[PDB]
Amino acid sequence: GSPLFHGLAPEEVDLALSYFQRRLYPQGKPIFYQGDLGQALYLVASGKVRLFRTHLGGQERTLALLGPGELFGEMSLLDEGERSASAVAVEDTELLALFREDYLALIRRLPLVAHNLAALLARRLREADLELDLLSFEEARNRVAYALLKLLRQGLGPLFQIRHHELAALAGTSRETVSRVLHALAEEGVVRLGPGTVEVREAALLEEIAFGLA
Amino acid sequence: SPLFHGLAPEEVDLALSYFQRRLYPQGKPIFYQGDLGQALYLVASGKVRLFRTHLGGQERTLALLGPGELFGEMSLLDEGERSASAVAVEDTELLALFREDYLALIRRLPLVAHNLAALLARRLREADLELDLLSFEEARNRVAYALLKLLRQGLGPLFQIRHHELAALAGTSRETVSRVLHALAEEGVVRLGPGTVEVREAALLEEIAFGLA
Ligand SMILES: Nc1ncnc2c1ncn2[C@@H]1O[C@@H]2COP(=O)(O)O[C@H]2[C@H]1O
Ligand SMILES: Nc1ncnc2c1ncn2[C@@H]1O[C@@H]2COP(=O)(O)O[C@H]2[C@H]1O
Ligand SMILES: [Mg+2]
Repeated sequence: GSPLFHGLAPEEVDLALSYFQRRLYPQGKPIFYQGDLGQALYLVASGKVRLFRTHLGGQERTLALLGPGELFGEMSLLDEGERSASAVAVEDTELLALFREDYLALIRRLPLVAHNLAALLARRLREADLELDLLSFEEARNRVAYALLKLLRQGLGPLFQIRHHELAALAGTSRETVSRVLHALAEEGVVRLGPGTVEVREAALLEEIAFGLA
Repeated sequence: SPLFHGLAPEEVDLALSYFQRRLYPQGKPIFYQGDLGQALYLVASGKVRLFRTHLGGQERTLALLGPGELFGEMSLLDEGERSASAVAVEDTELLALFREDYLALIRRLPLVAHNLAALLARRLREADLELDLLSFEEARNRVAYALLKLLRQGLGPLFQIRHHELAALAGTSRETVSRVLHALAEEGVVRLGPGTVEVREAALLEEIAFGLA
């Protein structure tokens, strides 16, 4: 069941599908490219589609693998801007295409289709905010160790009155990952934790961990 | 207001009747990040600052919005949290559209829902452009970190090293490394030659390696 059709009665789904046109793309055929003039969105009826952007001397960053029921190409449909990504068939693929003029007449009968596009884009923007904030545990570990190292280097230590959040601000990670890292560092016997305190036990081992050789 | 793009003048009037006026004197919070929002807003008068909390308790400012501009559409659409905080920076008048009234409105003026999808489409374009940049930014930290490790393993400050060697060390591609190295060189952090990378500014390099500079 396509999210584009969420909320619609069975008859209304049938109604909506009647505005679409069938388009076929064999394995490995480009559907469209980033920067192309676009006048339609696509539902995947069968097969598999890959979306990707190109940058950095022609390198590709994959954004999505889409199977049956999934939607793409709605941005050029909506704003008449160029395609924001390339789309290639990775299997023999059947696409149901909805052109801009047919879309305009459809939402006049079923506004919930326009709203469903809005919601999908909202879902995607949320996934994008997450990708901004994301970092591997391993690198988080180095960065948190380095932050602790920085406190060691003020010449007092090795016991610190410090909240996980102040350490997170120091390291540039979230409070949650700082706690995750500190619990792993305590399990390794590198630090000892208490109510509002972090005590470094193994400073040399910590310094090793900060610089990623441990 | 672009939310009403394409509407006849009497349709704009009809659309505006679904909104509700809310007043916010200067410095008053309109909503916080994490709130379960039930409405989107238009600025009728005044000025709103949108800002997001980015790890540690700090706030990146997203925009300053004046008359005619729209915000708070996310929670309206998906019923999830506000992804930013909004505060009045002047005495402000807002037109608010609650979810049940939004649903009734687009049933009557479908172009409004279209105009909203179109706007989110513009923001997603901007976001992809930013995410292209994130790949490179993360690469720049990881490349710095790789060189930093060579420096701390005793080597340097001049390294005999090929780009592909660095790429293996940093978990990136050769092309990206070449680009990262060119930027660090313009930043004065390293100096390059045939098969060589020289660290000029070890402390700066260290900061870059941990995502601090
Ligand atoms: N960040 C993203 N995540 C998932 N899909 C996207 C993203 N950005 C663009 N797309 C899709 O890729 C399509 C490429 O062409 P369009 O811009 O017409 O519409 C685009 C969206 O359907
Ligand atoms: N990156 C961004 N750029 C511009 N505006 C944004 C950005 N992120 C969030 N917003 C706006 O800030 C609002 C805060 O509440 P919502 O998430 O409901 O809807 C959000 C958008 O209107
Ligand atoms: Mg009402």
